[PDB]
Amino acid sequence: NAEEEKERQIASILSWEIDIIYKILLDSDLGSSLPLSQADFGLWFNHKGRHYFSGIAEVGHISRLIQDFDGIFNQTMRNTRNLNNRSLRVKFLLQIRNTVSQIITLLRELFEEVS
Amino acid sequence: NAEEEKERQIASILSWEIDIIYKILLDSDLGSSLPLSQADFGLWFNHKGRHYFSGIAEVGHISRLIQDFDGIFNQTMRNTRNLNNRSLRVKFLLQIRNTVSQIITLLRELFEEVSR
Repeated sequence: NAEEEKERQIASILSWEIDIIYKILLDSDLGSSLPLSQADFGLWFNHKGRHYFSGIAEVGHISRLIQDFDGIFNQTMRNTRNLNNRSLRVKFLLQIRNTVSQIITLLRELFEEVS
Repeated sequence: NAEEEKERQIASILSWEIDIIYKILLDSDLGSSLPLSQADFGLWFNHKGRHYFSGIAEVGHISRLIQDFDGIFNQTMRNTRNLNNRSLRVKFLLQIRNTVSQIITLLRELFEEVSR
């Protein structure tokens, strides 16, 4: 059920993003949020996705985007005072949304390849 | 392909929500955003979903939540100055997120009911 799994994983990563967005909105912190590599999607991608798509370019590509955003996520964890600044808050919020948009596109391409 | 369609619709309504959230974040307005009834999910639900699930309780339930949130959406469209007030901005953002959460739950129930 590859296409069903694709849509499930897209829904998963969007829901992860939404929960982080609302923690920032309400509390100006990340709280008990997890980095993308430890989110349900990241766990799926590293345990099952990597091996179902083994030997395909876009796999490494998604991994690179996750690692880069983990860096940004962890910078914010260590200095959440950034979220009190309008410009830096917007910056973080755009970077999570745009990371997730790019990963979704690559995920669609990966599932296309196997079909 | 029922289960595939279910997950597709859940991904669709979450994506519609995110685009509205970021229009409010960046611009404190709704811009060219559409009400839920005219979003891709709302068009699917009204043109196909309602009738694929005709005679099931959760259909009317989802329609009720869409109609209520359309009301809130249009109140905001008519007075976006509300989005400049921190508490009223948070109120709207919670109401769209919580409307979508409840619809997703009901959609899961609908697809379960049709699988049985």
